[PDB]
Amino acid sequence: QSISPNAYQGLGVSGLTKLVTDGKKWTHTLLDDTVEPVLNGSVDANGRPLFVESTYESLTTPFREGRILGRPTILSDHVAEGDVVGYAGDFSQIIWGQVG
Amino acid sequence: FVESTYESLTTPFREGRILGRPTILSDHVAEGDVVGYAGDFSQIIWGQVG
Repeated sequence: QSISPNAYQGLGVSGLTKLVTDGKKWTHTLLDDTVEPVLNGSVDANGRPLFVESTYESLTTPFREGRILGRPTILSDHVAEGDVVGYAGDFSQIIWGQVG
Repeated sequence: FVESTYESLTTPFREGRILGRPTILSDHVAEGDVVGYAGDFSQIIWGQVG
């Protein structure tokens, strides 16, 4: 899923549609630090930001590790590679373990 | 259907109302082109023997 023009249409609408069409849930989103410009730059038709309020003193609330539409946001400096900048999905489908 | 920074879940979800009418949610009511039903569910009755 492309997210550059507007991240709300990206995650909440077009991205979610691809999961629920297969009966799969959206449980978290995991984003690279390089996503910040497009998430500050996602604006309504008047040019106000979506994810931050008032006089723009605080970070956008996903970058405070706040939720988007109830799903927690997870941030990292090393998840991007190639054209991929993050993952949205059902992170309950992953298990790991360390021996000793 | 959602406000401010969009961090909360959308209001008919969480089983809120729309225009006063309660919203009921399910994972398995869609079939073919149909995605839901709006009406008065007072017109439906059921029973079970034993």
